[PDB]
Amino acid sequence: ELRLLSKTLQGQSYRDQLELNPDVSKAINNNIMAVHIPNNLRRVATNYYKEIQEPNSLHRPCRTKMEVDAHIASIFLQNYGSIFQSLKELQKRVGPDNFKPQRILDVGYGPATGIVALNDILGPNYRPDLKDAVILGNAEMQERAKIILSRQLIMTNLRSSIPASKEYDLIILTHQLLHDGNQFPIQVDENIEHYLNILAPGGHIVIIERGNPMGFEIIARARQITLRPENFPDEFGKIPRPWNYFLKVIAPCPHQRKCPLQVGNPNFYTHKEGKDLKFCNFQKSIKRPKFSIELKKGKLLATSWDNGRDYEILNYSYLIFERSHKDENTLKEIKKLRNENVNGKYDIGSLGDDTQNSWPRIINDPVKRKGHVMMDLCAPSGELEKWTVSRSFSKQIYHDARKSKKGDLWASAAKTQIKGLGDLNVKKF
RNA sequence: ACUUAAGCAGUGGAGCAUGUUAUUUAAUUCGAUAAUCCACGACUAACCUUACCAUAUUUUGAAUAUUAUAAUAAUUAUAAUUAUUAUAUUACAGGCGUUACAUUGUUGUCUUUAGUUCGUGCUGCAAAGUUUUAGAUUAAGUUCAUAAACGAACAAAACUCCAUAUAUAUAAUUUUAAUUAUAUAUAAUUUUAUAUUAUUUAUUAAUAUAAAGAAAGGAAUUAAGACAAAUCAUAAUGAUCCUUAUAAUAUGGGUAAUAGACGUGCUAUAAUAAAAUGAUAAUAAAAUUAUAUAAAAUAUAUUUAAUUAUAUUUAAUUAAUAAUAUAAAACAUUUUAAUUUUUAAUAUAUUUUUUUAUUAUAAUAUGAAUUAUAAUCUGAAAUUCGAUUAUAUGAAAAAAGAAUUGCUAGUAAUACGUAAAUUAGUAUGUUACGGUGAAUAUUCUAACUGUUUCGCACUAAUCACUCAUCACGCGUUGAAA
Ligand code: SF4
Ligand SMILES: [Mg+2]
Ligand SMILES: [Mg+2]
Ligand SMILES: [Mg+2]
Ligand SMILES: [Mg+2]
Ligand SMILES: [Mg+2]
Repeated sequence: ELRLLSKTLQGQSYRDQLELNPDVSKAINNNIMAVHIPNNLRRVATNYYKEIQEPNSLHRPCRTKMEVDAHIASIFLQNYGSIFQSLKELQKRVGPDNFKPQRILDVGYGPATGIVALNDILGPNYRPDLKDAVILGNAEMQERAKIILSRQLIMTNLRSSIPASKEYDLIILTHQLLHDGNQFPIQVDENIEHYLNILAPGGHIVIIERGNPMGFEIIARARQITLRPENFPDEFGKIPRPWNYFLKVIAPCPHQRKCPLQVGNPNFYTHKEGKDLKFCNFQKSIKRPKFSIELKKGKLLATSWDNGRDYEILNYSYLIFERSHKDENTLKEIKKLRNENVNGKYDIGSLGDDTQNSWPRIINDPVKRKGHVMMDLCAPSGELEKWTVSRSFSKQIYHDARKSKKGDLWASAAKTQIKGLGDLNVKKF
């Protein structure tokens, strides 16, 4: 008789396992890999994996046509999955009705990977005005991107550079905010300034990258640069911030204060004292297509470099920012909401606005034992909390808790609400 | 130089068993997630185990101590004291709560372990160095050589213990396997004599030949780094959290649900291979039996008996004594679809279990999953959810391939079996034990390690330092209508 709350379902993130469009996977396997003997493709894929294995390493533009083949065979799946989950995250937390973008930009090394994901998410009936997609690594990536996009129903405009005469209300960035290990502080600033100028009012910008500690640091720095939390102390809740310009965070951060998990230098994770550090990443599962299963085979990709699965667990970190509309109404609303609204010090245990924009963030796998579930949350109070929900406290609320996973916004109250210790090894750096 | 390349032996498309994953579930107890690949402990999950779900149900509970009332004793003298035993008594006990809660202990994985300190001696003004040598030899630290170096301690080696061959002792050869058993002891790292080729040229290695030999294998045994851990079920202590609940008991359920996905094994796909039979009993080893084992016999399947499975009944043995238990492959005969390569009627023969002549004459008699009936074993209980027997069933499985396992050896393989642990009951799993017993040679590739050469503005040591840029101030000097 006991069932999940509608509030919990609203807070729940998308759960079902991912999968490529059958037409897209069939086309990829039939064309992009059939004409090439598998061994050389596996060799180049092994090279790319080995050169990204280094700690705090980066993705790299496809120099050569063989590298283009390898990237579509190996790395396109996880980019597509990350885009799928982040885009559905945006779609749910802005509401299905309000998410109807018409001017679209995708920026990424691979094919128009956000464009195919957008087509899949908004169905085959969505036909917006502009579907620009700039491709960087190689010119031949455009050809195979056209091969992918032909099977999905072209109007999409495959370019090699950003048009510099138009704004955009949907923008997707895939591994775009940092290209060199050096200049990590504000080269992200440079990139985000370049992409932020072409984002229309009411538009969406969706950033996604690797989800390793270097990744999480890039996300944290980008958020800090955009928001300037230090410029707005004691301002709890989500209000758009100046940066006639205003922007707000949607996900995965349920506040706009300093990130509790941020330590400035990624190299701290490599030391013998930063091995206990924790970074904000998110996990998803995606079914392995045939060409993937046919690829990871042999001593190159199937052995231990010193049972399998039909799916891959991809890690990723991401951000989403919404633009405020340009109008005297919106401007005055922002100014007054900052002026006379004393939202108060959101105390440990506070849910903030008790809506989607401010519900806590599950950032770790909850520990579910008989009669109690423990959750590690990033709360709208700007802090890192540990919330324990017991059956004695409430049966319905415990029932909701035991079905909660990492990456859900858990929307209700708990019995115990203490300061979580995940940031213990942060101040000492 | 791991690992690769080669050679050999395989396994490898199906069914089932057993795991993990996904999904579902009231629960399907617990395990991984920084992009090759990896959530994967089972010496037995029906109940218990059990940790999960549902419903009831217990509240100082498992212990230590305190302070009190009741009985029991012992003493003194009913009372005093001691103890014991209950009932309360509150600190609390308890916790398969937490590693995003840490540190030791350890548990493993990888690298280096002829090398690290110490003491002297010597060289340099000194920081330092300890030199030839960055040597030779071997399959490898297994062995030498040299030189301002030489020592001791650990480590390694030797040594030790197995196995093997012998000697002594022991056994009144009925506990008999004296072909054995277990104590002590010896032996080998084999020793030699020549020939040839190399050699630092003999007082040396490669071989080969001859001689004495039973002599041919094996394990263990140390530290230093570095990574990984919470079924870290390889623990302790501490931190924090629950204290009508995250502690505790009972009933039932679940851990066995299936669209799927991948590992591990068992059974198969027929003739260099399966089936039946083979009583004066072809031939073992290592084990186990007081919380047992179960012999022979009788009876029913069932049928003259045999075999196989239960039932009745306990003979010996608690053991070098009796039982588990007549080891099986091996070997002999017979049969075996595809196969008109066969069987049958007539004749026929110096092939007679046989030959000739004329007519007739894609899944089988492989496979045993699945399904049905009726019985049986354990246990109190076999529905979810065990094993066994008989009578019906009779699926997929044929061709070629990705892929991968192991590699001189009593090893692989074996339609060869035997035994033990866990068990009241269930092994296609694990660990032991013996029987038969092969093949093949290694161009190649190599991370990585060890020495080295050169450079060095770095020294908390390239995630280094220096240089230049951008803003903010404070100064200084030089020209000046
Ligand atoms: S959710 Fe919290 S921990 Fe994660 S990036 Fe945002 S602020 Fe940081
Ligand atoms: Mg029970
Ligand atoms: Mg049970
Ligand atoms: Mg305690
Ligand atoms: Mg418990
Ligand atoms: Mg048969």
